[PDB]
Amino acid sequence: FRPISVFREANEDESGFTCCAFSARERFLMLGTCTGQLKLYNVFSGQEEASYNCHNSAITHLEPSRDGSLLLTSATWSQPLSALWGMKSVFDMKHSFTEDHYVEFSKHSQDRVIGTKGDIAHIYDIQTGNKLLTLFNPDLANNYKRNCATFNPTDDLVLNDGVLWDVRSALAIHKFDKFNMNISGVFHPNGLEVIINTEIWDLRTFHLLHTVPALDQCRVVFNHTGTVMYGAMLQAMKSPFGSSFRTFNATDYKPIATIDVKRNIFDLCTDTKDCYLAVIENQGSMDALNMDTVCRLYEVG
Ligand SMILES: Fc1ccccc1C1=Cc2ccccc2C2=NCCN12
Ligand SMILES: Fc1ccccc1C1=Cc2ccccc2C2=NCCN12
Repeated sequence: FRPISVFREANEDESGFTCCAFSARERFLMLGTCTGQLKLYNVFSGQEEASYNCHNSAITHLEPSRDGSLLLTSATWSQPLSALWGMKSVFDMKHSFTEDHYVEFSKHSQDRVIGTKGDIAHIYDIQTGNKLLTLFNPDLANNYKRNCATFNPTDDLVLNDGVLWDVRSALAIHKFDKFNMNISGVFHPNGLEVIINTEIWDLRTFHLLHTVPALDQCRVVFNHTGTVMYGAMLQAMKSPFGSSFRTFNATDYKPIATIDVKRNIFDLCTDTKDCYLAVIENQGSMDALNMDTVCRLYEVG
């Protein structure tokens, strides 16, 4: 993990980066801030290129669309809580998702959003904004405190609150048992496995394949090719993770590295070419008057 670049929010005695994601434009990182701003930075020079006020509370999440035309955001205590922005010529609000605390794009064909409200997953048409599906069954719920609904890599299955759902039928096909209070899980990119906290489940048999105790309370991100997996552990403003990230071989779940940066982590994300990891670190402690985050850029391959 060769450090390539570091930078703080321009013209701020208190740097307030809270999340990041590479833009579809090579060389440029998108960051959310604690004042609800979207910033475009050159990742190598640290130069601020653009700024827009998306929300009047802190950004918690953002996801750019792979064609470079759309952007999802989620805030903290804003109504609306999440939104979809156009970035073709003018930066403008397309649609808002009043109470959804988290949103993603579909993966294969990026023609939907999926948004999460507590235990309840909402699927929307991007062109109309219209709500096509509510996926929720009160008898199968796990009530995960950090539930994040997500599409599989072909868009035909949804994981919501530890329940696998067929989309076309709008039926629940399997409830994974609850083994932690917080993490609800993600699809591997290979379409065959589900990662729910420390449990890796087969999608063909619903058997446990692997136990990975190091993944406990981690948010997980894959490289583009899906051969490497990075995890940063939640804490037991306030930094959402601790000071260390783990990296795993994505095909057998054997550890490659444990990095302590010695500074609490807000986010981490991968470029499209499996070259870089970008990490938001806080230089302050939680007790500090204010935040002081940087972005670091690491060569990996
Ligand atoms: F915890 C989460 C679970 C699922 C999705 C997003 C988050 C999250 C919460 C958060 C809270 C305060 C400041 C920054 C963040 C943040 N930045 C990127 C990830 N993230
Ligand atoms: F096996 C099952 C028994 C009962 C209900 C469903 C399944 C199942 C779900 C699935 C989901 C995503 C990818 C592959 C699969 C799969 N492969 C074999 C069977 N199977």
